[PDB]
Amino acid sequence: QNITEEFYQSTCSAVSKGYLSALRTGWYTSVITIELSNIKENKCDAKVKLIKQELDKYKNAVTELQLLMQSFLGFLLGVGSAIASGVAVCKVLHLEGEVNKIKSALLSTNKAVVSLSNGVSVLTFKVLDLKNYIDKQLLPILNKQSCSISNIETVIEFQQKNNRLLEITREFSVNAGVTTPVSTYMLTNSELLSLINDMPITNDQKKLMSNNVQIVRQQSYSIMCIIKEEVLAYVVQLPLYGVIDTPCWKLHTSPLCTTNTKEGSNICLTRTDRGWYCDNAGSVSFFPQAETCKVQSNRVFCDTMNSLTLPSEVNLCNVDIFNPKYDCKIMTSKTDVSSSVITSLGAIVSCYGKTKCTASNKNRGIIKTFSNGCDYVSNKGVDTVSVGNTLYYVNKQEGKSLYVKGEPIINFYDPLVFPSDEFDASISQVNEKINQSLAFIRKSDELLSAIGG
Amino acid sequence: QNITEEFYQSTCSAVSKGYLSALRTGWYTSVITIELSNIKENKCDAKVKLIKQELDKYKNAVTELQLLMQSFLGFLLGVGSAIASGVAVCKVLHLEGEVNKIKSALLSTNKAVVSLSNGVSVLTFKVLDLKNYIDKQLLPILNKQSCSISNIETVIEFQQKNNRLLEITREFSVNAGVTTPVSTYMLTNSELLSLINDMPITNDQKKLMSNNVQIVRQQSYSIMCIIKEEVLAYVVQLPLYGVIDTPCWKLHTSPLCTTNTKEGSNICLTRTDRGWYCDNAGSVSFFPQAETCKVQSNRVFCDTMNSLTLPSEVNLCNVDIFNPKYDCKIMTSKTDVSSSVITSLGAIVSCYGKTKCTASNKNRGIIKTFSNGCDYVSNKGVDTVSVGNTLYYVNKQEGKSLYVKGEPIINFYDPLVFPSDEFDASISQVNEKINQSLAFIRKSDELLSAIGG
Amino acid sequence: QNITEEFYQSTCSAVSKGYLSALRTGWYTSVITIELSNIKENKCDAKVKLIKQELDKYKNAVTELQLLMQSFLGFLLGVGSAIASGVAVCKVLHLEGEVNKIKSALLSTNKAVVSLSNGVSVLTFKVLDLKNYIDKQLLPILNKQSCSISNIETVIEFQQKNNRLLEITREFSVNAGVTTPVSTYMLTNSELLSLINDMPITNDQKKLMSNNVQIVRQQSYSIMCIIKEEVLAYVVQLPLYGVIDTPCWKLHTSPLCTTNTKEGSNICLTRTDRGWYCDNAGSVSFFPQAETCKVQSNRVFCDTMNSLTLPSEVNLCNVDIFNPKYDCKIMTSKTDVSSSVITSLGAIVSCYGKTKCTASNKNRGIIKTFSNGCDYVSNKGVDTVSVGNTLYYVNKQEGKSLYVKGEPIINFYDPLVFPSDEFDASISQVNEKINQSLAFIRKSDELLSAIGG
Ligand SMILES: NC(=O)N1CCC(CC(=O)N2CCC([C@H]3c4ncc(Br)cc4CCc4cc(Cl)cc(Br)c43)CC2)CC1
Ligand SMILES: [Ca+2]
Ligand SMILES: [Ca+2]
Ligand SMILES: [Ca+2]
Repeated sequence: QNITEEFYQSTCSAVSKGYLSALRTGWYTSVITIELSNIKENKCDAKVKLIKQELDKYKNAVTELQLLMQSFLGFLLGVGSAIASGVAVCKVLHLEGEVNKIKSALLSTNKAVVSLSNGVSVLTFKVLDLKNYIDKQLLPILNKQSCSISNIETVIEFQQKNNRLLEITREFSVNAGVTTPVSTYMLTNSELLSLINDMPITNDQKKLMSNNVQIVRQQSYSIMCIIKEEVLAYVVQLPLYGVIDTPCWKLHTSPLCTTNTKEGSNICLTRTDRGWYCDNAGSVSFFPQAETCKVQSNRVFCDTMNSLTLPSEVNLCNVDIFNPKYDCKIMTSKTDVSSSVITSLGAIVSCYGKTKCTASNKNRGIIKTFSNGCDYVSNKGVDTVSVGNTLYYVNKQEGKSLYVKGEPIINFYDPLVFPSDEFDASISQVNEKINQSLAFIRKSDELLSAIGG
Repeated sequence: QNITEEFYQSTCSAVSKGYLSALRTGWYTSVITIELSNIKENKCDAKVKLIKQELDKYKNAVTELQLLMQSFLGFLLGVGSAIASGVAVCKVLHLEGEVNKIKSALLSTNKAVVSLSNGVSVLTFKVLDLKNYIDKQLLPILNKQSCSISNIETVIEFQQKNNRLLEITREFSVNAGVTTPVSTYMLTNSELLSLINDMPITNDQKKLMSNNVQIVRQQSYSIMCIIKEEVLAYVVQLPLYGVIDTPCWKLHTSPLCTTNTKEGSNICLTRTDRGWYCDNAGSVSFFPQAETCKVQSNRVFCDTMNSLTLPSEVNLCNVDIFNPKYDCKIMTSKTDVSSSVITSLGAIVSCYGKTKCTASNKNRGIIKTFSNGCDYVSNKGVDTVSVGNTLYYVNKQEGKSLYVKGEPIINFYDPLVFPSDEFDASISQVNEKINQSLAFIRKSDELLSAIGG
Repeated sequence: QNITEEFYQSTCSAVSKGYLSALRTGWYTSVITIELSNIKENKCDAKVKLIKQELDKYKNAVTELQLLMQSFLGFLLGVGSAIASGVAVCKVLHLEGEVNKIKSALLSTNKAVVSLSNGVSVLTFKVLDLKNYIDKQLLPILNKQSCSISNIETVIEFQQKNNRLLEITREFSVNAGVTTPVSTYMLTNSELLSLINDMPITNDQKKLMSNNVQIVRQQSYSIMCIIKEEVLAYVVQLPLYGVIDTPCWKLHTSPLCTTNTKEGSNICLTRTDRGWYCDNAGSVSFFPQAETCKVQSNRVFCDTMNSLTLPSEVNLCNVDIFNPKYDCKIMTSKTDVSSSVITSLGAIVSCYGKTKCTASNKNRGIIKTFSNGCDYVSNKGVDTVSVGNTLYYVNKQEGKSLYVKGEPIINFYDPLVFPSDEFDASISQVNEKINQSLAFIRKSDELLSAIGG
């Protein structure tokens, strides 16, 4: 609805605002079941041969599931165990009587909340029943007609009912029993919508999940669990969006280098704090790898596992990078290569050396030839940006962008004492190394004065 | 046809030449459409039950698509927005009358160039027509026979026509409306070949794309766009290979360490400029992550978004790393671990410490025991290389390789003043830090002479 | 069976023991074949139209396969060429007579060991025969009935036989002839089990592969090779687990920072040697990217291509990080951000600044409020850990964990002379930089004493 962008010429960075949060903060685990016929040996025509081949497909899938059952700042992030919750629920299902308990609860209803032996109550869902189809609809037909089908529709009906089980088996077979995104075979759209509708979450959360079922699938896992007592069970671990509708901003950064003609005489700094930022419980959830988040219109879906919890003062780096409340993260170097960062509403261009950097229009061609340094163009009137031999299309989302003029902060650094190979550096750390270099010169020149006598 | 390789003993690096370029420089967006029946409520036998279940599959896919519609040096690279072009074309399709315009243009032909309201002319393709099948071939059969199919072939024919739509829906459902590579369901081989044949590109480009359809699919996107007025539309964003048949070379690098017996006394340097290099418009497109490129015989498919535009003088680093025209990139360390880099025509082996490094033959077993340091073997007579507990198979592509002897450049560095923890360093930067260290010793010893009196 | 874990308070790291190895050390390449009918023009009813459409699907797949045929410490790892072995075997299949040799060997048996012209003997497997089905079962039916099918079962039987070829074609079409994991369409479970059963490996290796078919698929490749003389051939490159049942341990590391109240006054160190470690041939195979390995109960599947061969003395870093036999790897910084590392049997928590860090229970909620610094909790009584706005579920695998108390080693470092921006650093390298800083102060103060007169 209302996306805005600000470019900071002094720090070669841009911020996009107007986004609303949808953050995965927890997990909800449901048990999905399929009823299976316990068939072993058949007592058997072209139509019967097709049924027996379909029965072999069914038997091999059951067998295969049984064997399957037993047998910049991303470096600062912690390490999670993504499916620890669903795997814990699955371990409980192996305990004596747990499967029979679910089989009894789902006897006449397709959905039921079941309390496991550990006190946890889970939503259980039966999505397919091949036990009643094979045992009470297919096998009695083969007996009353003494190995004759007659109706070809019987073959097609079994093929259609069996197909889902074969696809689920195929998926778990190539993914070692763990799949993500959760496919339509694991949970159809109506089953997922039905699951969200019964989840112990708010109406705003149900509305969000129901309107973004495709993002929910991407942020979910399906874990192959157990196959016993005529039951195939798998755990679908669904996201819990505990943080919704809080403001988010995306910070885009690009190298800021001096533009002196003398080769090997330039210095660079880059803001390393690029990423997604969302307000959350009085702090800011920072997602360094913005590519991990997913954007649907003005909504940003991020996962807290890919976040750092920072004080809201981190935003002051977008107001004044030399502020005293928060030590802004930067990296230093002497690598003045040319590149561009395509933002939400425009393009940051870092043009150095002899590189040809331009911004173009589909009707008029080149409309701007960038000069050396870090500049920006909005997507209004611009369709593409070219930096050397690389052409970038800009995003065409409607918004308002503001160019905040200012002298490149790299100009206020003495190149003689610049710490030019810092990566996990900050404004204060760079200043502390500069102070050490200046103090070592101060003490040397103090001795050269004292030695003059 | 004509691949050659040179190993540089002095810099522990190798270059493979003889490759021809195929670089993705731009994008071409086409609109792919499927005609849909606007069915809602049916007026209905084993065969009719199968048709009604197939109609539910059709209705749920349409519904699901409607909900889907609204809701070393890689760190130097810029950031693009890969589908900004296709998404821009899609936004235009939402404007009033755009869909009807395409529906009219494709009324009697399966392909038509349509001019959108923004002046852009796009290739439009209708790949499937379920509107005529369901409304004029399936529904009238159910009315004239008063809910009777009789012909089982009717069920199978509908199942075959519907299958493509269900697969496209399944794909967009697990990929949030954006897929890559573009599958055969999105665009069949003949549809892709037909699209390439009508693209506004040269005959050499059509021949290249047509002979590498499998690479074109990998470098393409399918973007779910709009579903309205009996039309399902999706944008297929295809690569534009603006740079073809220019020479390419792959640079392979490996750590070069001193081989002194005293533990903790060794120093290392590694060329960090490894990657793919292609001639392009008077400059060199450098692809640091060579794994992003795809090689088909002597043709290398790279994407300019994954490139740096460098002066052609970067190649001088393969002639003389101490050249004055280009400042060659290196990293320094004191981590003399053993490893191997499998090249196009051989293997670079960095053997340090007590590690067992060998090169073997399938008929004779071990044929070479590497000594400490950085050495190389060609794939002629060699099938595998082993460095410690790691066995590597070498590529068996036919070619000619040359061993360029020379003293390891790490031997000419004073270990006492070696800057041993530089990553984004170069030959000049390492020399500048060495000069500072030597000058600090010079001034200290000048004071020790002046203090002697 | 017997997983144990030790947390080291002094180094903010934990080790998990009790795992057994299954390491991919080599490759075994088999040739998989499909017999094809050489059909071109058909001499032809609703059932016959369905057969002719199925024949077009068959013809286009054959055509598409013919066009396909011609046209922290991970940075220390070497570079392999994963499919060099399978691609070498495939190149041999293109030589004159090689395909006919396999066609003759598989004439009456579905499996046969064939000796290629280069001396290599390979297991060959024919998984499907569409040549006999189309030429001797489908085409003669169309001739004797003068373009009449009569039996709808004929259409369904052809559709079922053809489906596998279309799926294999679809897979190679979207993966440029190279797929991984190897799907059930490339090799069914019984074909893979049959292949393992005939591989030239031990009974323990066959038992391991057969019990972990899903891991074998993940560590295998299918390479589209040649289509000629009524034969479709593809190479399935299978893992060789040359190292099995040797002990493995997983090392989990997290930042260890001082906890002083003064902002910007803290220093950090982190053990960078996190990863999987397996005993192997008298050395230790180290897998820095533990995420590359796969764990099935107490078995860890790793690939030697993702390993460093280290002396077994690397384990001494878990006994005493200041030991004289092995120089332990660490990184330094002044970035005291809060994070958690979920281990096999618990959670390491690095809590700094004003961050709220807790460990919770499903029955009692919060059961521990972490203090500043690096602490640990076991999974006994703990279900989740929260560090700021990030909630982590802990693994619930049964095991015994031990807390080894000790003063944080970061406390024994003088913050004034701490080298705080080292990444590829070690205990000795950090000590050497500290010595240089202390010696520069020593010589300055020696001159200030000599200048007093
Ligand atoms: N230098 C640090 O203190 N880092 C914190 C931990 C982080 C984790 C990591 O493995 N990496 C590797 C890549 C990065 C890192 C890097 N990468 C590879 C190698 Br060999 C050495 C270096 C060391 C510092 C450097 C400096 C610059 Cl100019 C750019 C980068 Br991209 C890097 C960060 C992530 C690496 C960077
Ligand atoms: Ca682009
Ligand atoms: Ca190999
Ligand atoms: Ca979790």
